[PDB]
Amino acid sequence: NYQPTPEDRFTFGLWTVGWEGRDPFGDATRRALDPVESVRRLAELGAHGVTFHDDDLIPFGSSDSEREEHVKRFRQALDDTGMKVPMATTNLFTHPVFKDGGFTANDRDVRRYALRKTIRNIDLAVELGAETYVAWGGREGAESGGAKDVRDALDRMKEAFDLLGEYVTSQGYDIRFAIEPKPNEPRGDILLPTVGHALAFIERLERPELYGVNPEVGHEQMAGLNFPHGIAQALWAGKLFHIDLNGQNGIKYDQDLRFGAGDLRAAFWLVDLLESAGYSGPRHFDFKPPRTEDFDGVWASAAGCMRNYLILKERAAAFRADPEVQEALRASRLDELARPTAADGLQALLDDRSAFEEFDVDAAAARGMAFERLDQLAMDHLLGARG
Amino acid sequence: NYQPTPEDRFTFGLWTVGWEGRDPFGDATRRALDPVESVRRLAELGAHGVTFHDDDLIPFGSSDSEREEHVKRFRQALDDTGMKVPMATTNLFTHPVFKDGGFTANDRDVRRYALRKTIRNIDLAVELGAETYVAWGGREGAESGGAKDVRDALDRMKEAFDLLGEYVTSQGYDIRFAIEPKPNEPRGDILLPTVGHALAFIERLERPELYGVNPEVGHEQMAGLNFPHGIAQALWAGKLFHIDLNGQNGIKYDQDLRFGAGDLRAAFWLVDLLESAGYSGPRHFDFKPPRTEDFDGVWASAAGCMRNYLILKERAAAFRADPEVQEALRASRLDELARPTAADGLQALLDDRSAFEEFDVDAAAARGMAFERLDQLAMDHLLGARG
Amino acid sequence: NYQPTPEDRFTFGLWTVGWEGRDPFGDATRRALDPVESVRRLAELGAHGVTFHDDDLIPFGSSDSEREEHVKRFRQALDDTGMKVPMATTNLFTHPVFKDGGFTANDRDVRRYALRKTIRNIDLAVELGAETYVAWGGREGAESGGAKDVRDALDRMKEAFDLLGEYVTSQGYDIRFAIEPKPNEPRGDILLPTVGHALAFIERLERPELYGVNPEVGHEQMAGLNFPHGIAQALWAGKLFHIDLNGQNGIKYDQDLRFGAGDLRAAFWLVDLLESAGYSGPRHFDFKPPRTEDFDGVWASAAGCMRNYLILKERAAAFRADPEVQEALRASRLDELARPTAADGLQALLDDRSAFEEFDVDAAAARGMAFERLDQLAMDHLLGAR
Amino acid sequence: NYQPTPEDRFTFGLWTVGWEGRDPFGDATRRALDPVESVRRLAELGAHGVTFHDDDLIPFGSSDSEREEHVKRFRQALDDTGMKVPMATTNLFTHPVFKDGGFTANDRDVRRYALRKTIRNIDLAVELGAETYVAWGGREGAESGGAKDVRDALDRMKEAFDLLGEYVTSQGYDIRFAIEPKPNEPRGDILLPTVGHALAFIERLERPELYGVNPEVGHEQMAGLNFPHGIAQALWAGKLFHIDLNGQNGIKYDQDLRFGAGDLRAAFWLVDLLESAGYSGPRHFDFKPPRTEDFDGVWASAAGCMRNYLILKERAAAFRADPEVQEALRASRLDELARPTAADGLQALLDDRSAFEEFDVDAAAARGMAFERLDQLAMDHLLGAR
Ligand SMILES: C[C@H](O)C[C@](C)(O)CO
Ligand SMILES: C[C@H](O)C[C@](C)(O)CO
Ligand SMILES: C[C@H](O)C[C@](C)(O)CO
Ligand SMILES: C[C@H](O)C[C@](C)(O)CO
Ligand SMILES: [Mg+2]
Ligand SMILES: [Mg+2]
Ligand SMILES: [Mg+2]
Ligand SMILES: [Mg+2]
Ligand SMILES: [Mn+2]
Ligand SMILES: [Mn+2]
Ligand SMILES: [Mn+2]
Ligand SMILES: [Mn+2]
Repeated sequence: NYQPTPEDRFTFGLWTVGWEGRDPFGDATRRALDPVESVRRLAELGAHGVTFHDDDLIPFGSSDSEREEHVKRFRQALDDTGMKVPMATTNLFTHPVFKDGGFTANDRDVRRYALRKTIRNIDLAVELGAETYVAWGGREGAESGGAKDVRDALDRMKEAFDLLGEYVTSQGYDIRFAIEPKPNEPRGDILLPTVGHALAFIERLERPELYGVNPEVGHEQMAGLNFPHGIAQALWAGKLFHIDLNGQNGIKYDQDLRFGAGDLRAAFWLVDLLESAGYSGPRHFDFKPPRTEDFDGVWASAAGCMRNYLILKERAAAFRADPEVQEALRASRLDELARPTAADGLQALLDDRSAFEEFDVDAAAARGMAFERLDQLAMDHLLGARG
Repeated sequence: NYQPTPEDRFTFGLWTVGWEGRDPFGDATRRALDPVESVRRLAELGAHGVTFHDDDLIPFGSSDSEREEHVKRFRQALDDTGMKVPMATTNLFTHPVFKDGGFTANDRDVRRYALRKTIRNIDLAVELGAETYVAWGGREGAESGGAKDVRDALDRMKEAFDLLGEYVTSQGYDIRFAIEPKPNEPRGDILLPTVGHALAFIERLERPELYGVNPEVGHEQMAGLNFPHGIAQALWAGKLFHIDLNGQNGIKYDQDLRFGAGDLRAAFWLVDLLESAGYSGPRHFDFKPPRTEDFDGVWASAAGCMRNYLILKERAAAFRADPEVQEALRASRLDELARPTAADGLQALLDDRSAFEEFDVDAAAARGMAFERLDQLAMDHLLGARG
Repeated sequence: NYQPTPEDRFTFGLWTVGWEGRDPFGDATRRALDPVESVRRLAELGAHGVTFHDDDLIPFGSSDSEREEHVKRFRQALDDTGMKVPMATTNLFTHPVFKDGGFTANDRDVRRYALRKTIRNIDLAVELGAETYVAWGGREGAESGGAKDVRDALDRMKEAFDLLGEYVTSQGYDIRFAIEPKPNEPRGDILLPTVGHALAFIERLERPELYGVNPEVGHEQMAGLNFPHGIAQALWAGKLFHIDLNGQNGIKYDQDLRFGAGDLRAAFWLVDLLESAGYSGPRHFDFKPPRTEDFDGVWASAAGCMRNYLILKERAAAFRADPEVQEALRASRLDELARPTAADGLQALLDDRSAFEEFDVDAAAARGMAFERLDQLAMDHLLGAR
Repeated sequence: NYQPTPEDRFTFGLWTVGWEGRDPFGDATRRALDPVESVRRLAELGAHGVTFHDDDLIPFGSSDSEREEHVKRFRQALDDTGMKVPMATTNLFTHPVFKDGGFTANDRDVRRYALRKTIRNIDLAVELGAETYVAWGGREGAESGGAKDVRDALDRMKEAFDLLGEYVTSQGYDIRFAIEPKPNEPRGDILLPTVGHALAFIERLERPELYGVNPEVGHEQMAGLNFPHGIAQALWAGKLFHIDLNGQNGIKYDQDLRFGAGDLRAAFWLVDLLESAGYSGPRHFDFKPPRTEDFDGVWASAAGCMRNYLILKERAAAFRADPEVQEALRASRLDELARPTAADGLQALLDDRSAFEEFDVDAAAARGMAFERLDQLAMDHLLGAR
């Protein structure tokens, strides 16, 4: 079964199911979708809401009159279907003015325009009920070493995020920001390329509590990193404000496959961690239905995102509730991992002969970890051989 | 010429030139070196000092009597040659007791022993004059998802670093810690896999000012990331306490080539940034002379590390001092990148019609960045076609 | 129940369950195993046989008398258990003499010794019944550009494989060779780094029919490549002589995880292709039980390799037999892919206005491929969610 | 001064300096260039010639009258400047009809159209004097495992290349084909992903001598492979028909940086190998001036490609001519690598006690290779630091 409903909090970008299929080497294979169509179709499939870039909802350069009608129609569709808009973002990467960045463009006039375009869309985002405002600095970075002084560009990035935090708190809005890391593409190398670099950058903003991360499965996998481990560090920091779900087959161009495709075992341990941690934000998909597909295949792929989340939710829950797994976690000492190392304190540790002078290093080294039996019980659960 | 002298602050790990050549698939190809030999040979080549793991200087399991003689001989060599010991570290990865980690081992008795082994070596490090104490958590991580709860392991890592900061401040030592990230190898995935993840982890320690990073060229390149950009963010954070220099050819096993080998253009922009920022710490090489070499080739490779740093220092300096490069940096707007975006403040930006309502996005987009001519002047300087 | 039996032809290298857990950053975590114990324990788990490098079965530098004892004990355990030895290989990578290669070492004396050590073990391999003799040139390659002139090295490599073909045919043996590609590690770059470059090199040997490939999951994945695609080109060339199963998580050091770990979807498409094509060789695991494990963990990981192959075999067979999948395969034109483009010939195609002058490119471009529905049926089958 | 002249045989694709800067995340940043302007500007920089896909020179869907005008203007600019057209290719990847491939599309009608569109441009390529016709199967492959049965697809791919060989021989043309490998992008996995798998596939064509490879720096590097090693195996097979020069920084999207950017040491070892082996084909750049640039930046990046090749040519020739390097090459036994292992034959090697029974493995293992000194001489030559 695995039938989604709005309570599962699945959301999708308008640009996701609306991707026309223009790639590096090829023209569009589908016509543009009206956002009304996307909202209604996604609600029929069991989604909870949608998200948008400014330019997905209001064509760039629209008159105020055109802007009003575009927003009216979108809000009309949301109201007719019950869909929500939990997150919004700004396109600071499609227009050629952003070819060397928005907030870190070397041209100061471009950096000022990037912030004005962002602030205008924050007002709309709050009007539509969004709780999170994402920034993906896809054009911040370089192809060559002389072109961007990174410490200057970090100073300009912090300037822009601190001005946006001044604007949201000056207006009394509750919305918070989430930076979405990516390590490369479309620039040779992008600034804040991973969850760890964005977590560290936030600690240098004037009010760090206003900013978190929106990690994307494929973008951490573009650097060969373990996405569940990155999401564990973002949870430990208290900064998982939103998350973007898709698939990726290793280290290559950003594929944005539907969720569950790409690294299926990493998607299992991701859903295991989100549900064990009680993550209560949107389960947001940032995926591209491949350009081989027509519109029926667009909707099939969006459906598959949700389906695979629900299947993996079932299996991770069954693994953690299985008493033989809980016995194997004890044999692997996962319960000792969760106990403090030295709640007795420093002096007690220094005085504890069991910790050094009388520690039998050979007996401790002979103890197996029993990790392989634990992981085969995990595999059995993912494949439904256990329940 | 490019002849190093002690004032260039080049240092080497005892384990570097002392690597016997045992790899995943092969036996040692060289005999072990006595540390005395390594100190004297490196001083003949122009080094400033050496660094050590506890177990490189004192064989594991040594009696106190053996320990005293090993340290006496080492200090004797340092005193005879003028070499210094700026950094030390603990081996928490070779002995089988550390097969599931030191500070984050699931066995709590192992975590306590890891801290006792570390503290004993901090005392020796300070006796020998070290200013930085590095921790490379090579065994912290996992090969499978059930084996390590990452938020529990981060809690145990923070516990251990905060106990070590209690010990150093309780003893009145000036030494500071530097975490050396690596994304994988020998574990499937290692915790704090990049400079950004370690920078973010330090902000959650009780006294973040006691801890920085020791980034290694090849380990950021193992994740496909831009090492100069990572070092720029560590400088911007005020956390470049030490740095490890080597070469790596892309995304593969840790090669530890001599510095300048692997990605030569990244080593040029690395030395450009270290010298432009005024980095005043050790230029430390963590490299393995390939196992094809005999001892003559060990010393040739160590010499090459220093030589290549000095050549690239020359070329980066010449690039930045060349007036045609300085004119090209202006044509590329590197000087506008260094000016605040909106020192006038938020309200002035919102009221500035030149930033949105009257911004000519098409004229700004038509302006070329002139990056390719700048980067070809950089290439000409690296290859000595310009001066 | 997914219980393996010898009929499933699962085999293991002595070096896999016998890995003592020494890595470049750490000492052994397990004692060495007697090959007789490995043979008995693997037979109890359902395996079909074992494979070996010469130096796994006979310690390097053994006397002839010691050699005969080691072999006699091993053959007695094979006989007692019914286990077979389908494949053998030479260790041309542990001993420091091979630090710059065996067959491509720059020292000519070392190239000659590498061939002598291999021919000695081919004799033993045939005495133990092996059908395939693998070569893994893990020390063939370089860390630096001037160290190895690759055209010269490939001449040397072809000379070595041609001599070995001369030896096996001179002796009347039926054994055939299989080259196992790896892109890097332990050398910076290894020669013949993928199944493609090994297949291309075999076509330049004097008798290409004596040589195939032994592709390993993890090694193609270390170059980011699609392992099922490379095994499809090996099968298409008629060169899949043997296969080496394990798991790897992307582009990094060679992990040698148990089969089914690492890229689980690629493991499912590999088993689908092996059973659809009727591959009849050994299903050989080249894996390392992680060094975190004790001996009970070693046998659990070995059991896991076989269990995972049998689960994935069930799931791929259910996918291909499901009528709704067969309908989706037609909807995606997988049956048109299998029809010749132009059996009518060149002139007929040139004269066919339907292929150019009157071809409606827009109508054909509007046709969806329906690959996502197909793939979600495959995911539902893999996860038992139909 | 490193000033290129037409004698250096540097060529550029019309699509390289003419790239308008549209990427998957962004709109064009430059206007389209008239191919006549490109030919005149490249000749002013010292280039030898240009190359083209059919749809670069003639807009897709042009009338015969428009086609003849586009070609006539182009030929007049070639004539005025002295520029040549050594190579041409077909675009079987932009138009949405090719979304699942050209020669391996699951739709048979699309496979037939792909061959018609290619044969039409082979005619034009020969009229413009091309010697090599490249195929880049950038849409041949898949995102998912059930979408493409790779054995079937390779049968289709062989059928297409055999028909094209039939056409060129039927017409008496001297033009030869070169397959350009790429591992991924725009498809999840592309068939024939490296020089190895393209060389292996050509051996299964009906007349392998008509086909070689056109390896591209960046594409092998997208699989982490050593580009000079792959070009050495292409030369060893006698199949380096053409080469495509650019730069790439590791395993990521295809960057197509100017030549000399990306992996500069591998660029030096590539130029060393091309000039040592006497490669005599075009030195063709397949690069994109980054979209940050205006038209002056486009011509600076094109000039840079040629400048970098000429600097690296100087440096590699100085390395190989330096007596101290030649001495270091001997110290590392590069001259023994070039001597046959066993010209004496199999029986002589079996009877040679120096190769086994009396070989002193420890003495030989103690011999350093001296590769680091060698490599530091190469670095000092590359950087002009001797
Ligand atoms: C929100 C962000 O802009 C969405 C993109 C474009 O898909 C980047 O992942
Ligand atoms: C200091 C650290 O332990 C040194 C290693 C082992 O080379 C890791 O890079
Ligand atoms: C047969 C080959 O030697 C086995 C290894 C050592 O595992 C490499 O794959
Ligand atoms: C000839 C080939 O089509 C050129 C491309 C498009 O740049 C791919 O490398
Ligand atoms: Mg995203
Ligand atoms: Mg290091
Ligand atoms: Mg193997
Ligand atoms: Mg190309
Ligand atoms: Mn993405
Ligand atoms: Mn390293
Ligand atoms: Mn392997
Ligand atoms: Mn390319």
